[PDB]
Amino acid sequence: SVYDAAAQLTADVKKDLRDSWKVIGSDKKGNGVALMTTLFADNQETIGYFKRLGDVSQGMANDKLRGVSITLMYALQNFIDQLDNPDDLVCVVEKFAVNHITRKISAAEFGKMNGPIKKVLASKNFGDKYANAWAKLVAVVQAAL
Amino acid sequence: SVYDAAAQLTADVKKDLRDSWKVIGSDKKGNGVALMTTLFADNQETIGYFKRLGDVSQGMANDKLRGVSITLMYALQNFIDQLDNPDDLVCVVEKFAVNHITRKISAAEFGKMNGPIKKVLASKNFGDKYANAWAKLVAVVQAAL
Ligand code: HEM
Ligand code: HEM
Repeated sequence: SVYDAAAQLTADVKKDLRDSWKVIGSDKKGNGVALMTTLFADNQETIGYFKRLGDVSQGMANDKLRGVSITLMYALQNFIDQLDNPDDLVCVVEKFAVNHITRKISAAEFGKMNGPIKKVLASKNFGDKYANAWAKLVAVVQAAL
Repeated sequence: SVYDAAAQLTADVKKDLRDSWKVIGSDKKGNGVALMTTLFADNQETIGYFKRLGDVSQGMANDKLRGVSITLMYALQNFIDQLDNPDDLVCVVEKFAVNHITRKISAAEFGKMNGPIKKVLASKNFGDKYANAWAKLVAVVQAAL
């Protein structure tokens, strides 16, 4: 359940989440777009869910893609800020799950973002330790899908 | 049209938005719920759009309501952060408009949030000058609806 998943966010996991976000969240536009372009490059199959965005290969030049990219980063910002209170984290995660469920995005599909996060993290000198911390956070959302 | 509305966001207006947000945005859960509950108190009809939240009368205690309220505040956080780059503000605004358009929320309906904002700002001692600044921000989103 989503409540058991949130419980997996131990003290050190939270610290690693915050330490890496401090760097990653510094450039929401740049890193957000990097996240999305990497998702589409490594998982071409997911592009079909983003028809509304148009030519996703345009990257930063695509206004709609940039809109979603920036907004996605503020969702991660939201999760990080809620790490202190599990009750606030869960209600925020559930709200986000709802919008994805409507788009028929499954937990397995949603988890595909772990690859991109791992890559952007590594580009900034954050290794497996951090990628795993982030996978734990994503898992909380997966538990709600 | 959206770009034209963004043009109303002058140097002084942006300055008031940023200064008032420094306080209002410091307690997203508290001020977010204050906004939603006020909207529902002054415009009871708007509740028809939020059937999914269940018993909104529980206010802060309602997890679904709390979830939407906190998330609402990060949308505003997003807008505030994009004030200095019209191209980014616009793409982010249009993204957020899309979701409301889908729910059949007209520009007139959207403008009802202006009252709650004015009251919330006033509770923190930010008068008409600031309320007016915020009305202009909301007007940018209305331009996209
Ligand atoms: C941890 C990773 C993810 C986060 C935090 C996230 C966050 C977001 C946010 C905040 C939005 C914008 C608001 C909205 O329209 O609901 C959004 C939209 C969307 N997301 Fe995600 N998402 C994630 C992963 C994914 C994945 C892996 C897929 C699909 C394989 C997906 C599919 C969608 C779709 C289809 C949209 C609609 C885009 C549009 O047309 O505007 N998301 N996501
Ligand atoms: C300052 C103005 C407002 C902002 C910044 C805002 C922001 C948001 C955000 C960020 C969400 C969550 C993401 C999503 O699901 O789209 C949302 C959802 C929603 N908004 Fe607003 N909103 C505003 C005004 C309004 C008004 C006045 C109405 C209607 C009278 C409205 C109706 C809705 C509805 C029905 C939802 C879906 C809630 C749910 O079931 O999760 N919004 N809004």
